[PDB]
Amino acid sequence: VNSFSGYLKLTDNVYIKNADIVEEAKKVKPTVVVNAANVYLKHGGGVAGALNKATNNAMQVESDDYIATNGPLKVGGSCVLSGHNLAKHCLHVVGPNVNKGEDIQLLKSAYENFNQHEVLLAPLLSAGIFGADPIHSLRVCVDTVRTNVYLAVFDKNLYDKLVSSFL
Ligand SMILES: O[C@@]1(CNc2ncnc3[nH]ccc23)CO[C@H]2C[C@@H]1C2
Ligand SMILES: [Cl-]
Repeated sequence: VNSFSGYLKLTDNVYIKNADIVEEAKKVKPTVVVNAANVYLKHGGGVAGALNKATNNAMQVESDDYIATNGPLKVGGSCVLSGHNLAKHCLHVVGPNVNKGEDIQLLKSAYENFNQHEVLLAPLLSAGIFGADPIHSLRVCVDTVRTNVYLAVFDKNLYDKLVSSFL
């Protein structure tokens, strides 16, 4: 039993809710919140820009030190950093950004990072400003993640389409 509330159960381990991941994180304080990161951990917009703003830019400061030490992530890769005031940990995961021409096949690799964590609050990878089809992202999520994932979908119209089209 965990403290996530109001989610529709898609599968044994995947749950979905129309919610602002920032507000969800501030309520639940999950062990792990997933960020829709880019390889540079430049949290300018989308989910990343919103999560960073909620940390008063502390996420960006920590991220810049991480990059200065380790260099960029790989597309499909991840790193674990602090969750600041939002969660214990933030798993920064880089899905392919279609608006950059990155291979959508890397989306499965991106979701595989979730399997290293028993429970996660997460957005759909590569959705929104990363330019992938969110229906496809949900399908890859369900077919790849085996741990318990609670998906927050900000757009209510998108949330309804994801549920009504789910196979
Ligand atoms: O859910 C999407 C990804 N962006 C987010 N998801 C959850 N909480 C969020 N908080 C801020 C941004 C944000 C996927 O497609 C459309 C609907 C949005 C963009
Ligand atoms: Cl977005």
